[PDB]
Amino acid sequence: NPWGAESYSDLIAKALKSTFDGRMRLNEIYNWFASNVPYFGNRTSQEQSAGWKNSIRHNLSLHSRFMRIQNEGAGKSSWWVINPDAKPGRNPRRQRSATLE
Repeated sequence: NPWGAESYSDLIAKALKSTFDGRMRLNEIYNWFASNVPYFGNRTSQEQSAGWKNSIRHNLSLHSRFMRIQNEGAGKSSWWVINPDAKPGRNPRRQRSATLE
């Protein structure tokens, strides 16, 4: 990992944690890293950041635990949140995964 031994999801969640109860903008997430991680503060330009953005985006598109929140608006203005049913602290009242036997 470019920042250290922390995992993407470790730091992604920390970023998201700054406004976790609502939404965090995908660009804010990048800004979080750039601000809190010195290495990323060195990578804020388009080509400087694109690769590590691709890394975050790669994981965002692999883990279904990350999900996009619907907002009616086109363009790059997208924002996403971590799936409440895939994060600890609060388990769903109704068991979606109840194991039907």
